[PDB]
Amino acid sequence: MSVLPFLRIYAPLNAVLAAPGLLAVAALTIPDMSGRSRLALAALLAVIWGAYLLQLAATLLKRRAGVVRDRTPKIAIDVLAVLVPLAAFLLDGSPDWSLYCAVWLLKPLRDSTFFPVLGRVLANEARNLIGVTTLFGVVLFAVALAAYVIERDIQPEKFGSIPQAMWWAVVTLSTTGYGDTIPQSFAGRVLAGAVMMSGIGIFGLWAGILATGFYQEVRRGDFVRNWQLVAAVPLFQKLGPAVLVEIVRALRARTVPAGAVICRIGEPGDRMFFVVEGSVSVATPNPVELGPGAFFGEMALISGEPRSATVSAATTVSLLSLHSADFQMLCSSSPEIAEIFRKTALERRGAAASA
Amino acid sequence: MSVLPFLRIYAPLNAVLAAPGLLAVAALTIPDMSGRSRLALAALLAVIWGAYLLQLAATLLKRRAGVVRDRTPKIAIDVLAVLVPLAAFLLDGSPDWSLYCAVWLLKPLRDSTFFPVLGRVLANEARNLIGVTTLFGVVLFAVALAAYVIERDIQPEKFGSIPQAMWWAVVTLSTTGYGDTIPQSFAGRVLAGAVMMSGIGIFGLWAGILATGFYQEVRRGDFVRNWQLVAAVPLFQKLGPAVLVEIVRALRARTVPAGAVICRIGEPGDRMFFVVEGSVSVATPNPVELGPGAFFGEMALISGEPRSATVSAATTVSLLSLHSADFQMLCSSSPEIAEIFRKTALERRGAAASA
Amino acid sequence: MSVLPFLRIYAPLNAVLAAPGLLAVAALTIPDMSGRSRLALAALLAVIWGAYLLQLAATLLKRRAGVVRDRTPKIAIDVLAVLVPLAAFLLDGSPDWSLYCAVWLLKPLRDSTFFPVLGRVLANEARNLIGVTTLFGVVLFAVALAAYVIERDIQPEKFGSIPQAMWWAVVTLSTTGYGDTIPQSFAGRVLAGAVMMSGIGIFGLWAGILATGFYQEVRRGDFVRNWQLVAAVPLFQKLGPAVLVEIVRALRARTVPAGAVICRIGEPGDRMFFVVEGSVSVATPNPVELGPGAFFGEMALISGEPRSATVSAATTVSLLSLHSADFQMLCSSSPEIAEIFRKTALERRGAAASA
Amino acid sequence: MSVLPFLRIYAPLNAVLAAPGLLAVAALTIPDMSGRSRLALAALLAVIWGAYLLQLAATLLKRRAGVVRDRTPKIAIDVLAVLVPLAAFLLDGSPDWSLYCAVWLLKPLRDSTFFPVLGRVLANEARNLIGVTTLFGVVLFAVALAAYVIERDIQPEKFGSIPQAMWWAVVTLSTTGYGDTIPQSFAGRVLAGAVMMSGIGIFGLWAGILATGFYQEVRRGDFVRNWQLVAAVPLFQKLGPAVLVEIVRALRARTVPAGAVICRIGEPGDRMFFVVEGSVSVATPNPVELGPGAFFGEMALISGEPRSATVSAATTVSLLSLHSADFQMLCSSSPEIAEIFRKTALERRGAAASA
Ligand SMILES: [K+]
Ligand SMILES: [K+]
Repeated sequence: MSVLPFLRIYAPLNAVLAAPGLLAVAALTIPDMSGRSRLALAALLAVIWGAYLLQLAATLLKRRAGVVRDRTPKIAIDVLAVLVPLAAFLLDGSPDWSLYCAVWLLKPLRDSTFFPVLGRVLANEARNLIGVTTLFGVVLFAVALAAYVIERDIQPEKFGSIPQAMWWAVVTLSTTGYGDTIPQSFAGRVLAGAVMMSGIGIFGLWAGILATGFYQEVRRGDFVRNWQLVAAVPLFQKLGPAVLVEIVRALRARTVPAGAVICRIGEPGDRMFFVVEGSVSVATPNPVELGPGAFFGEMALISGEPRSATVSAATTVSLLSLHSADFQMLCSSSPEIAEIFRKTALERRGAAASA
Repeated sequence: MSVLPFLRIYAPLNAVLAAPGLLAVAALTIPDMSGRSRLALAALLAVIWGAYLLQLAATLLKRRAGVVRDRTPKIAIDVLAVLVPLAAFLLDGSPDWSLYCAVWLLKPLRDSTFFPVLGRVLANEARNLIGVTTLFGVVLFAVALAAYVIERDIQPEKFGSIPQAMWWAVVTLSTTGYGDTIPQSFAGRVLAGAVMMSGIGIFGLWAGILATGFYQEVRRGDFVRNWQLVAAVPLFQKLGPAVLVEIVRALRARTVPAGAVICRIGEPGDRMFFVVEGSVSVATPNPVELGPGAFFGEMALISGEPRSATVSAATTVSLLSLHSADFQMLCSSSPEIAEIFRKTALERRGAAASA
Repeated sequence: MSVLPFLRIYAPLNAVLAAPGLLAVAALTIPDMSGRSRLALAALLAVIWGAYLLQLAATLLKRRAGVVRDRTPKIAIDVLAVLVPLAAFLLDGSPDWSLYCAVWLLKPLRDSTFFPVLGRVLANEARNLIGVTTLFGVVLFAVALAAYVIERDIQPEKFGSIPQAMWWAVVTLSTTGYGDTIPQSFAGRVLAGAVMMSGIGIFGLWAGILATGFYQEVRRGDFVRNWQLVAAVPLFQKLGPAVLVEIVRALRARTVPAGAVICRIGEPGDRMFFVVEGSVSVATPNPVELGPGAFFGEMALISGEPRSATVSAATTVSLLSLHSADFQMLCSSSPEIAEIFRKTALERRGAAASA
Repeated sequence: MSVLPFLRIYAPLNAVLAAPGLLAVAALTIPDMSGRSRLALAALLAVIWGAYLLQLAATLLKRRAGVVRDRTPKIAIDVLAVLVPLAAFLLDGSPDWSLYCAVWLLKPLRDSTFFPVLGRVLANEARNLIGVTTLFGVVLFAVALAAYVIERDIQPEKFGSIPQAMWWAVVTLSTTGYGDTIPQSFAGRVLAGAVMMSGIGIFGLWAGILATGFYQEVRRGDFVRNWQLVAAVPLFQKLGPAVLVEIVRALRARTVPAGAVICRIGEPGDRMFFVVEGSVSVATPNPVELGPGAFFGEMALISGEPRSATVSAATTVSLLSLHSADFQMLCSSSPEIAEIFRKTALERRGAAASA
């Protein structure tokens, strides 16, 4: 609710082309298809093949910033990105070579920031997952077995064995209800009362495990990335030790691209920003283009008024952002700093129009 | 648990008539229907057409408070509210013109406060959504493909292709279990063990993303709306800087209409209110009708007793509300303020009966 | 994890008999049933009828504590508890009179504490529910309509109309997958990708609304009930103002019945209790039976050792309970109090064996 | 995200063999099976039978640490682990004796730490569960009955009775959608709009109850286990009373085995550890092998740089772990301690290479 995410977060074309490329598959997977578009898209693999391959050697030029780096992750796919299709071309003479389009599926995951964020936490809490995962199977066969006791007589063809019922168990447990094979008697139908009760409580916990400390990491992502952009601010030599931890939870940093809008004039003022790198377009008679290490919004927040200028992204600005309460928190936190922002709330009244 | 929401929050008839109006459709959508009610409700569109159209020009009289405003949202539908039916009337000579009742569906969303509250946060966290949304498709085709490996032999008609299985994937993943086409062999049935495990963990996170910071905004909605109604209180010149942030999290403001009940006598006392605008009906021999900027409940909360008066909404009062703990928090926070509320806990003992 | 809930929380037989009573119904609901047990359980209604009716007049003796009370809730069912069966007996001459066993279903809800706890919060946040509830219908017909566009041609019998598709919508949206009627074409199957994505995000929020502030009330239930049992403690004249709010979040009060066990000797010490009313059985050579207003566990918690005595519930004791951390929090909070609990950690070493 | 869990948390073979053992069952459960593997795995039961039985007497040698212990839980299964198969061998002459493989299912739960963690909390909050559990049945039959009103006429074979509809209720309520028997008329289809609305709100709460305070226990598990490993640190005589509670929430302790990696050189520095028992392999020219009661990472965290040494687990080290923010919190908390870690950030610059 408090950030301007822009400049094509889904940026690199190395990520983009997996999407159209994998859609190239399915037309091959269909009988009664004409040969025209059949191979027309077979070329398109050669495009992305050639394309990453065009990118590839530029990547293998790893003399860029070659001091200390760990690029086994980023490189691990680029290698097989072009090898597996190639060997797939020959040894699999039949068209099924295309079935090695399971390969590009990591290329999104190659430069997927937020995916290492995933795997980071699983190596702290999977202790729980396993204890639940076993317990999932505990309750699985504890319950899956109870049906073999019964309907083997009159449902051999469906419940004539154990894993036939283990199948129904997870489908009965995992919120699903396929609806191919269901009991007929009373007592087996009694038991389902506890099952959904169970699995919705189990995944009541288990899926809860994920977002539980995941959110900590994501709420932590807003700090580890953002104890940076702190000393750049010429004002933050005086902030107390315990002051920052209180604040940086809410502060997020994102970038705007050149030419974009930042805050349009007249809209209801509801946030202020901290600039640390780039330049803006403060729409005034004398445009007050503040460069790295600035801020704006106090004019509207102390007043509770609409915007005083159509600030637009003159350049690619690495931004921060902030709403009132947390700035009211700051204004409440120290009278030492509200002095200058009071002055700034008067300086920028004349300095917006003047130089 | 701590608020009196009244005075028709679902107030404007501009919102109301979409509901009965869209129910006008379906009778047209049915064969063997008599022409009587067929067109009788076709009039009802002309009503709401004429009705908003009656409202319309009053809205187009936007000389009301015409200083600085941003009404592209509110106006954007009112325009098409009457145009699309009109052009639909002619060019679509067949009755299908009624199928442009997809149009009024924004009219609720026109004056839907709490909907801009929705779209506000999606422009901060959709960074996550996309990284998950891709990852959803990662795990989709990563898994959806695994079945084409197998049942193409004996299920051409069901699993003779890829998207036929991508269909089963999300239905298998998204908690659903339609139950049209399911495997027959072992290994494909092995794989589903990880799928519900996955999708319930995925949406274990993904849907968790929404309420996660949504609640922050909603918990923030109780402040941005409510740093107002603060200076109006003649007592709050002394409240410390850090004091307010602690408090306003719990305080919500709502309005009661005239004639309604506020707190009935004899009921178990469990909350106190802050009045800031309007008037009440304090049921005493001399009704102590306190106007803008007052409060009541301390008589019962310090004592832990039932109500001392049937306070009823004499007028449309913009209210606040508060339970003990957070007032006990206040009584615990400063002895300076408990002095006067101690006195008030004696003044209103005589002043309730007297003038 | 920190409480001894005992003494039959599901206590009153006024609640108990709805369960066996409503099971009396179904045998009537079955053809080819013998008349023996048919009416044998028809008597059992007359039992519970007579039983509550036996209880009834004792309840109508409301001269007990008749000072100021609000018993429209508790009485509202007792009235109809016996009237509706009675009038049902005559005017419904056929056996269907039994179908007015929808009546007792409130009798559990009569003395269901934790149910007013439910309805309390819905009158603060249903503002959200409605805005979502409309939005549910927004997304309902926004999406439900999209299918009538398509399969009316080849699925008249299933998708020949709108509400026929509104049916499929919520079943498609609400996590269900019945599996009676599903599309055949591509584009309609494209759309479901957003639906489960939607409804799991919608109820990603909407059901989240409930537990969100519900938990606040339940976490608040541990205070409003428990600012009581505070002044009874002869030690708590010195606790700071801000000290209590920190503590009472964790403290829960429950009751143990006479004869029960409280803490068995030798088990790993992990909690301490505060007694405020009743008496115990501290298993020592001289049983140190401490009455109202006492505590125990510090002997094991400061030491981190097993139990020093088999404390058993000599009487019906209204208890409290506490784990270390929050007592370590207290020991960390003030050196003034750890003095006496240090002494108590030596007094009860000799005083447990001696008198 | 902040811990190195290693050394085979799923360690004891007493837990391991339930998994392969119970898979021994199903081949017996299948007709047209050859006798070869039929009994070949019947031996494998005799293995695990003999195996635990081999383990058994060693366990019955409970003279190890025989001072004060509570091993009714751990022993309770070991007894029946070998008895039930044995009596099952004889009295059940037919092969169905194998159906007493419901017995080993507790052996995982025998030494399942994190399972007593489960049952601990259910004895504090099941107050809620019951009030909801009744309420589940309230809403069950309140709604399940509504259908018998209607389709008994034209669906005797499906809705000719009450529990036939109670079946459809939970399946309709519990997110499932089996899809065997569904209404045909309008009004019964109207009602489902509230059902999924209900059950997703009900389990919106009910399953929420579990993770709610479960997480408290699990978040508490990181303290009760970890007020230990505190006094061992020779530096923590000066930490303030309120300081520790702030910290130990994040700190988790786990063990690494000998030979493993701890932090590899060159990787991005993102955490620091506290050693309290064992020894390491700090990869330097003079390996600075610090034994019980040490730490490392400050060199990278104050600098924000990659790793300064390939620390590898020389021995089985009981570890702690910590990220910056919470150490920045510590560096922010007291200047008294940053002095020595400043010095340590210079001592280990020379002392890493030197001795
Ligand atoms: K389902
Ligand atoms: K189904």
